[PDB]
Amino acid sequence: GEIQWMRPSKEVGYPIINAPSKTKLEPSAFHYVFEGVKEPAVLTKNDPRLKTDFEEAIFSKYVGNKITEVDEYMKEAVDHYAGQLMSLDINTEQMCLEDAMYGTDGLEALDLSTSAGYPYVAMGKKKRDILNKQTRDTKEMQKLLDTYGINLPLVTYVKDELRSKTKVEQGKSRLIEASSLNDSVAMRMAFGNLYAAFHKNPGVITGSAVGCDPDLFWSKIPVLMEEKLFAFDYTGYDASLSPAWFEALKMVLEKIGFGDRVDYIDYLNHSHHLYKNKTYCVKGGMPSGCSGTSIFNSMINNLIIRTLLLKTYKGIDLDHLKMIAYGDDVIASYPHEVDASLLAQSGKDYGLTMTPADKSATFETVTWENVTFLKRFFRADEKYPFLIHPVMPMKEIHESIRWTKDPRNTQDHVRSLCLLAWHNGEEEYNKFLAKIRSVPIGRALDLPEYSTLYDRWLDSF
Ligand SMILES: Nc1nc2c(ncn2[C@@H]2O[C@H](COP(=O)(O)OP(=O)(O)OP(=O)(O)O)[C@@H](O)[C@H]2O)c(=O)[nH]1
Repeated sequence: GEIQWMRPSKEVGYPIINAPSKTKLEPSAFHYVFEGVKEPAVLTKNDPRLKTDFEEAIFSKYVGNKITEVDEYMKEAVDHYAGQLMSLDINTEQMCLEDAMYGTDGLEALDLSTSAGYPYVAMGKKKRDILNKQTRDTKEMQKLLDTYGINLPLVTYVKDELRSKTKVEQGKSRLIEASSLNDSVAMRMAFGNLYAAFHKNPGVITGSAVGCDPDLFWSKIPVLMEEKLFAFDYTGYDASLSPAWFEALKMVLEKIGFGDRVDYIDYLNHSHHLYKNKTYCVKGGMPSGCSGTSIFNSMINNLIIRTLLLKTYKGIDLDHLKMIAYGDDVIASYPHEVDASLLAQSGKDYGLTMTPADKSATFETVTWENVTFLKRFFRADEKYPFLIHPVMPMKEIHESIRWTKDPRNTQDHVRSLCLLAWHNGEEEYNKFLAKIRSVPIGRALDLPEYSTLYDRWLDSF
């Protein structure tokens, strides 16, 4: 990805976008009961913690577009992946405005908490207005579409969340490139059924894990994988994507019946952005907050791994590449070992920066013992080994519980963490409950006991 030009939004007729300058994150009732070194991310240029320019930092993720055309390898990658997706009989039809708005099987209703985007964020109009669950009315939306059309600018916000001390000092704050409600609705009508097919089929056929339920999916993963596992992390995956990767994605879409709307992909690739008082244009880069960002990122990842394998190992049998991606995160396997380090070298030629899995210093062998997917490890249940526990490290849970945004969501926030925590074992879980109950707020929460979670889990398969 690369910014082509950035200039004052007033110069081109665009209103300044107001974005809070104060984090909504504050120490929680458990701030001193657990250990943690993370803090809220910088939201403005004036933050005293900054040790470098904020603007240069937030936009440095756009490292450039390393490649131009779609080469032979990418093309074969496209053919093979499109091939697998073909076996799903994905309904190529357009999704009706109603289902796209309020949901249907395989697709959840639009989230009312996320920004409505332009021009609404300038008008003031919000989502709770335009639509409402009960009536499942399209009228207002259906009207607003004709009123403002599509291909509307993306409102860029700094993501209010926790970041390491380094990310704070280097101004490495993540951005939320918000999609207009209109576009979000259009794209969901355009690809609605595709999204549903993926959500309903997480695995090695879609090579996607989007919409999955870790408590149940983790037991299926090991079986779907080939003998030898391999993985690696990406640095700035989204922002690093070059236009050619979007064209490759369009080729896949065309081959499975969505050629009549690949135009949408062009806006993800060549996009118009609004941030604060400035406006900018980006060539390449997957925007973080559009409808389908995850799924399209996962699809592109399926193309990238295939490509690197074809360019590094002529003769490789893709039919035996078993991989599952979630955006840039991925768990892959092959019957034979492969040099991740070498693959990373090839990745650099495609504009991708790949490094050892889980911040390792060097590329080492990936095992069922050290492999993670979505930050969770895989651990067979001590009593019934065929059931696999997705294990989120307690450190992550500790970092999170130490802060709050809304005291009203303390119950849900803590309950949610408990659903992640218990997989670490009964002992660890009770120590976690004990610390939570060591202060008034915790003692008042309705928290599930271990036995209850475990038995429920056992019965869920
Ligand atoms: N900008 C942005 N990225 C998001 C969001 N949600 C998930 N991501 C993903 O998070 C990535 C950014 O991660 P960072 O922590 O900044 O760093 P990194 O890319 O993992 O690279 P490292 O510095 O090596 O850890 C993007 O490339 C996306 O894949 C979001 O709301 N905004």
